Amino acid sequence: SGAIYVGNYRVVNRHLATHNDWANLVWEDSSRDLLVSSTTAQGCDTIARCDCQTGVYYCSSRRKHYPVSFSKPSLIFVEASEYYPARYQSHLMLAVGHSEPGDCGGILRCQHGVVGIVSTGGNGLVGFADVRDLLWLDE
Ligand SMILES: NC(=O)[C@H]1CCCN(C(=O)Cc2cc3c(cc2Br)OCO3)C1
Ligand SMILES: [Zn+2]
Repeated sequence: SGAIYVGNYRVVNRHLATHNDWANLVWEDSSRDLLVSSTTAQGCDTIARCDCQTGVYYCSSRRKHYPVSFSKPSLIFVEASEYYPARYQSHLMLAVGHSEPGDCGGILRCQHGVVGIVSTGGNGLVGFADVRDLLWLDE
């Protein structure tokens, strides 16, 4: 679990969005596993606007942060799960690192701010949904 709170927006994994997220929907994209909903309180986070490929993410299954080198946002095949059919997920960045079910929502940050959130995982792999292109989160 986990969310980014920026301005009057909350960014979550689309597959973990609550009834309240859908009732306050701003934007969602099943191909990116992202959903953004509106909030009344002002957020705590700031978003990176950069091309970093290294950073640090939070891994809830280890209660720890780990450094990572990750690929640029791209279209990557993701196997079927209870949440989605087998499909290509866009704007996904892969890295070598620990991940297990329950780790989605963990934040990836670089020196400039929040880069994205954990969205997928494999055997020694972790995938992050990028949010750096969503320029409207800031205004
Ligand atoms: N973005 C999606 O399509 C995700 C929907 C929820 C399911 N999903 C995953 O990847 C789950 C997952 C599977 C794992 C793992 C870590 C994670 Br996270 O390590 C070993 O096998 C895919
Ligand atoms: Zn950066």
